[PDB]
Amino acid sequence: RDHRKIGKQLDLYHMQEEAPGMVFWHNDGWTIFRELEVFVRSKLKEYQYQEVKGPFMMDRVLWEKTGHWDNYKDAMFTTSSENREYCIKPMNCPGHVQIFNQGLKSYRDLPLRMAEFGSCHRNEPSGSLHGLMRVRGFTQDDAHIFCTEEQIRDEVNGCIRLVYDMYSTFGFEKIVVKLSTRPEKRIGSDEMWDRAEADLAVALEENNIPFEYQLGEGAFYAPKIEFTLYDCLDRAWQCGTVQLDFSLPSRLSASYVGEDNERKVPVMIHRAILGSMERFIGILTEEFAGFFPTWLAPVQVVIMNITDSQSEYVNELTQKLSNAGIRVKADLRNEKIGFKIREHTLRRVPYMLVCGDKEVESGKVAVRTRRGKDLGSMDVNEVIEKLQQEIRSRSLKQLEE
Amino acid sequence: RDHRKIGKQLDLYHMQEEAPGMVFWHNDGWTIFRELEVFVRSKLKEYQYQEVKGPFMMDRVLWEKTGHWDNYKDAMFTTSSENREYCIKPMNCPGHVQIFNQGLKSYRDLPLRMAEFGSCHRNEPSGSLHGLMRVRGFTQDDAHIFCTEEQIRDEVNGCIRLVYDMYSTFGFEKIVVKLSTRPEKRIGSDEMWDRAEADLAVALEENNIPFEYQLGEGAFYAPKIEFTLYDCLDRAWQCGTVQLDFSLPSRLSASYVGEDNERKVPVMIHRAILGSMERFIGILTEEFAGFFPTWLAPVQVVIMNITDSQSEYVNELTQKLSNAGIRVKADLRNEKIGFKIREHTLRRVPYMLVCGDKEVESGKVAVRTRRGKDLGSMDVNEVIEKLQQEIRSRSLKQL
Ligand SMILES: [Zn+2]
Ligand SMILES: [Zn+2]
Repeated sequence: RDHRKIGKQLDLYHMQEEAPGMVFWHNDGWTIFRELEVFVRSKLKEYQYQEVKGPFMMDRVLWEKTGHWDNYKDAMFTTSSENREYCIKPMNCPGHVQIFNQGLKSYRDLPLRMAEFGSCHRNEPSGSLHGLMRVRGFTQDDAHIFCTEEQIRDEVNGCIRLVYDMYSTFGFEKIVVKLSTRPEKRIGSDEMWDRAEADLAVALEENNIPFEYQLGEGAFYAPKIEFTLYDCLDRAWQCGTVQLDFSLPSRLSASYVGEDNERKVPVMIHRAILGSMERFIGILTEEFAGFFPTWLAPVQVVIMNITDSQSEYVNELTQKLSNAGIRVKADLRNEKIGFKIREHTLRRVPYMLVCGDKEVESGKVAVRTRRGKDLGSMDVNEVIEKLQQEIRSRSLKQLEE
Repeated sequence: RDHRKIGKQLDLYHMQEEAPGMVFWHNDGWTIFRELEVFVRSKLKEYQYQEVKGPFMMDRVLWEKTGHWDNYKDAMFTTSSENREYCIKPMNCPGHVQIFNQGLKSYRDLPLRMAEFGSCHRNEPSGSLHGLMRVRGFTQDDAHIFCTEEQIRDEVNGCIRLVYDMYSTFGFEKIVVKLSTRPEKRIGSDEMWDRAEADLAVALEENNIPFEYQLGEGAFYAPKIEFTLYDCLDRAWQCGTVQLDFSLPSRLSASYVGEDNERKVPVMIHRAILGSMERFIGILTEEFAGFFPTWLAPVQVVIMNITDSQSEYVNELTQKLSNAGIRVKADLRNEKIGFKIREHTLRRVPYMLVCGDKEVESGKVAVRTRRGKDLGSMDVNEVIEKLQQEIRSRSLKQL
């Protein structure tokens, strides 16, 4: 039930000591990564988010300006070029503020929702690294919302709604919500922190979401609402987060022209719904015990013959399924049908199609699932249509399940 | 027709001195980036490529083994962690070999085509930086093909076929091909370079490709076929490259079990079709002067109302076009309709849909293009199908 064990079994990824905390995504694991990206992008379109891409490294002087250098130095990778030192970004907020600062912004541009699948690199202590859940290089489903003070309630509510919307796709039953308050090392006045912490609490209360306080776990610039998911050992892992920030836009000279034609500093909301793709995939691997939902499965269908007599038929079906958009593979090895079924069941392939002379002649397929069920024979076109519905709807359950 | 000027006008990207040679991709520019990713992925499924993702940095000992540290040192970004050096990867080849080395490989696994949109970082001299053409951080449509010696001809032929297949989508008329031979500083024996250079020369001639030699411009590990495209002032930019490598797999302990059950070292072919996304987007921007083809346009359709009376009707169409897979925006601002049209025309939006009272009553829409062509009232579903066909076929011209 360990995601590291399942990851090796399904050939999802590997790690080596030439790059501690750095993930080598194999073809099958990268497929899950990219499917989550498509799923997130469908939500970004629905909730009207921009998607951008910031540079990997920026000058150290900018990270000093944000207060990151003083409160985050130990976790930052640095490099140099031409007598100038750069920081590999551990966060995407300063890059998004730089994009916001291009061109004059007015209140008609707010709220401005700017998302990124941003690569973050943090020099986490090597003793704390754990599989995919704690790594040194990860990709956040990050976004930053620039808005007025009057828009805070609506935008924070939208982030909370998005969290439960996207978590419901995976059928999570245990979602623990925490409000992380000010840490010992922080910027911003006590009055600002009181307003920011109260705003997040009111938003949670308004949505009728029970939560507990997590004292001192907030960011150095803003408090956090934390959505916690649990692994196989029931250990708590922070995945969802929404942050209410009154300080960083001022530090980076972000401003917009208000209704009064007076210059105003926008409020910034930081949020990551999945958290990081690496940690969320690890949580998904242990939650499903490798039985990924069909829309997430690296290989959705395996088609396989009894002898050569059905080998040509299998190849035609694999091409037909592939043209229909289904991740399908052919297993034409000289092995017993039970041998093939057991191997691909270990690979957690959702559906295995068995082809004898009976099916070759009838144009049908014998259907078997990774759960050991025998679904019998039904027509190829019916199988295609049901699989497409299961994939497009991102259904959690298989056929007749 | 300078891409830096067009990129500023169209809000595609920006660059700052706090991050020299590093691109801030804005929403509209990142849309073009992602569309090229979709285009490349569609082709790579056709040619049966894996897609992987290597990590950002690896131990400097790795780059010593490949010879990169001796032949590529000054152009590499380096960092530190717990008394160890790490190299920000300037290439994706060592990472792909590491994935190849996971698990036993046999001849039945070859040719193994392993692709990645690999982020590369190179410390290019700051005086050589130029817009999107030459940057310090870029993404290559990279891949490495592990194959046998007998499979070299077919695999290199497939790489060349891929280059002209994907380039024909953009209608490039001038594609200049060069064969770069052994540099001064290189690894591998002379005999291997003789064979590798001859193999690439034979492939170019067999493919009816006229080419010129570029002596000493090959990689320190392999010769390379270079596909050259030209910017607005006809400056030569290397985008496509095919590299034949007989040395790196051995240095990185790559091997497979042959048909004879003997350990054998695979041949590696390095290839990038577009080159880098940053440089190719720059080429496209100057080639089209900001008039991106509809499948590439950041915003394909803008629907505007003349007054408030049609504001609802515009919203329903915007949802209906968006549900059809079209990047569409509604312009309901309190501005004159002529003001709205001019703004989106200057943004090179391919199609602009104007909705008056007669459009609402008839369920139609008035269509005009960024080139000033007026297409009159057209049925809404006729708009969508024609738009879908234009995006589907990746057509160069508006129908
Ligand atoms: Zn942030
Ligand atoms: Zn390479």
